Amino acid sequence: DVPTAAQLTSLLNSLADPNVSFANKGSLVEGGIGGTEARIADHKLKKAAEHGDLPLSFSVTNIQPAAAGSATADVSVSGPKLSSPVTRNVTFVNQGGWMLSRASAMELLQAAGN
Repeated sequence: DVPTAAQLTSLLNSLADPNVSFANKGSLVEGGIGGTEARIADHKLKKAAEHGDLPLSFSVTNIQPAAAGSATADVSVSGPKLSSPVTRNVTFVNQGGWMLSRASAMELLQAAGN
């Protein structure tokens, strides 16, 4: 079993939602988001809003399996700040719906700024 493109971009959308604090995005990431982890993602999203970086847009391709019921995908992110899209390969995990792996979620977090 593999997630559909729509499932993943719907997930990345919710993650990317500035109206919602990451304390309430726990359900979207593997193992949830600690009070540390969450405070950073809140600030970086916050800063990206203030700089007009949003809304981000995600095209997902190259869905692939992984062990222990995980999946791989290439997500390309666009936005009014990004002259050309940025593509990462991140892995998702599926426990009651699909979520960003904890690895890939600390990965994207680290890579977004500062």
